[PDB]
Amino acid sequence: EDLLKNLLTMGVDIDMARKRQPGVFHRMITNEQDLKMFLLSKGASKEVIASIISRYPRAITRTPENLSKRWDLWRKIVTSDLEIVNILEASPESFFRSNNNLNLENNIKFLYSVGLTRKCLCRLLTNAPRTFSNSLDLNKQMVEFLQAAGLSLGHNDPADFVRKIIFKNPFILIQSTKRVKANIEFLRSTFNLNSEELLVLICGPGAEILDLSNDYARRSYANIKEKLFSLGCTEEEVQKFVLSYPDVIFLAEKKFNDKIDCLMEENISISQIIENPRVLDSSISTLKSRIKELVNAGCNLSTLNITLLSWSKKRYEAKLKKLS
DNA sequence: ATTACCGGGCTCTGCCATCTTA
DNA sequence: TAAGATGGCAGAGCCCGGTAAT
Repeated sequence: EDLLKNLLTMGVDIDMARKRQPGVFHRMITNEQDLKMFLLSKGASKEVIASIISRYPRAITRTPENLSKRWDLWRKIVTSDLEIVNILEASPESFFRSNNNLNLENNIKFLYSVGLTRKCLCRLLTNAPRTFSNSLDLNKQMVEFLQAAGLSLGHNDPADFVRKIIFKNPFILIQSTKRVKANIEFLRSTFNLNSEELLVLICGPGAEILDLSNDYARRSYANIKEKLFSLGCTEEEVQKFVLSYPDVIFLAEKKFNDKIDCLMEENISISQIIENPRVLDSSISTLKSRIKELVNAGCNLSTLNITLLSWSKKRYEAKLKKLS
């Protein structure tokens, strides 16, 4: 009865909430008052609280003890109340979609038992909070899968391959083993690729390739291949290009294409680009903005060393002064 | 004095489908 | 037998500067 009214004064988007979890609006008891007071107690703003509830209404069904207990468990990982408030604003659901504080505590123990430092748990929690709402068994599967994958290739100690990969790729525990498997086979298939090279790639520059959704890597690579082929790059040149800079796989087709075109329209050859792949780091705005500045001064661009297009503001802007 | 090489910083959902559970 | 709990999916970069090399 009082529910709909309280939510209103709280500032909640009631229509959106209703549509997200209608089941919660058919409960005869709810704790929206306790929740609001609880989150206020911990620093949250009035609008954040409304936003949280609007996106994950079931939040209002937790008790002060559950909330406080779960919070205190998050405080075993993150050092301050404010850090947790920010994570909850950014995704409420990782905190509130489970009321199983025992599982949570077991997750924490299991992760520690994998040999992860607190700083690494903190990095997980802050950037992939949903790791902590996974069931223990779910996090176990991924770790097991990774060990198995580690030794299925040539890794001298899998236990340490796991830590390297989890530190470099903090999102790995919230991907399915299906997705990750498929991205590893994509890499092994498309490139060479001996286990030793595949390890390095996977632990290092290619680490987040493992988090790409189904077929998105294959599709993105296909586009890179087409686009470079069309410009007179051989397949070997294309592979070498992508392995030297796997981040290029993350770009959307159009973004990669527009980036290439915007450079070559200034007479930068494809060869200049693929031999200095880091120029593709800059956004299109930054590239266009810098190109204008440089042509707008003496510069050729066809013969210039284009590495500067991806330098820091400070280093770029200094070289530009000198150039005039 | 200037560029290259290379790794690190920041990275934090919101939905639906399919079970459990009471 | 309806909610709650859980798994799983699409989504689609940019920037900085330490330190080696020249």
